[PDB]
Amino acid sequence: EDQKLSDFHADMGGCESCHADGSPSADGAYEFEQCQSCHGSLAEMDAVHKPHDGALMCADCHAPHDMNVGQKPTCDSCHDDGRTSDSVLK
Ligand code: HEC
Ligand code: HEC
Ligand code: HEC
Ligand code: HEC
Ligand SMILES: O=[P-]([O-])[O-]
Repeated sequence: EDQKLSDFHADMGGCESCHADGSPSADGAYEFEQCQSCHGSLAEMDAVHKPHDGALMCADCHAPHDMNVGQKPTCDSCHDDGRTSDSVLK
C-alpha cells in the first residue's frame, strides 16, 4: 500500500514535526504553521492552491492521517458544482 502522508512526514521528522508536544491542536492552527514553515504559503503556490489563501489550511485538503502520499485531493469534498482541477484553467 502507499504510505500515509502523516507517516511519510514522521519518517523524516517525527510526529513533532507537525504536533506540539506530539498532541494535535484543537483547531489545526499549530499544524498549519508547521506545514508553512517547510512549504511556505498558499500565496506563492499554483492555480489550485492560491485561490484558497485565507480560506483553508493545508490539511483541509491534504488530510495527513487519512490520505496517502501521491493522493490528489478532489474538489467534490467541498464544492458541489462539479468543478475539477482543470477548472482553474478555464
Ligand atoms: C504533519 C504532516 C503531521 C504529522 C507528521 C503527523 N500528524 Fe497527526 N495530524 C495532523 C493534522 C493536520 C491533524 C488534524 C487534521 C486531520 O486530518 O485529522 C492531525 C491529527 C492527529 C490526531 C487526531 C486524530 C483524529 O482525531 O482523528 C492524532 C492523535 C495525531 N494526529 C497523532 C499523530 C502522531 C502520533 C503522529 C506521529 C506518528 C502524527 N500525528 C504525525 C498532521 C500530522
Ligand atoms: C518540514 C518539517 C515539513 C512539515 C512540517 C510539513 N512538510 Fe510536507 N513535505 C516536506 C518535505 C521536505 C516534502 C518533500 C519530501 C520528499 O522526500 O519528497 C514534503 C512533501 C509533502 C507533500 C507531497 C507528498 C508527495 O506526494 O510526495 C504534501 C502533500 C505535503 N508535504 C503536505 C504537508 C502538509 C499538509 C503539512 C502540514 C499538515 C506538511 N506537509 C508539513 C516537509 C514538511
Ligand atoms: C485543496 C483546496 C488544497 C489545499 C488547501 C492545499 N492543497 Fe496541495 N494539492 C491540492 C491538489 C488538488 C493537488 C494536486 C494537484 C494536481 O492536479 O497534481 C495538490 C498538490 C500538492 C502537492 C504536490 C504533490 C505532488 O504530486 O508532488 C504538494 C506538495 C502540496 N499540494 C502541498 C500543499 C501544502 C503545503 C498546502 C498548504 C500550504 C496545500 N498543498 C494546500 C489541493 C490542496
Ligand atoms: C474544502 C476543503 C475545499 C476543497 C477540497 C476545495 N475547495 Fe475551493 N474553496 C473552498 C473554500 C472554503 C473557498 C472559499 C469560498 C468563499 O466563499 O470565500 C474556496 C474557493 C475556491 C476558489 C475561489 C472562489 C471561486 O471562484 O469559487 C476556486 C477557484 C476554488 N475554490 C477552486 C477549487 C478547485 C478547482 C478545487 C479542487 C482542485 C477546490 N477548490 C477544492 C473550499 C475547498
Ligand atoms: O511504512 P509505514 O509508514 O507505512
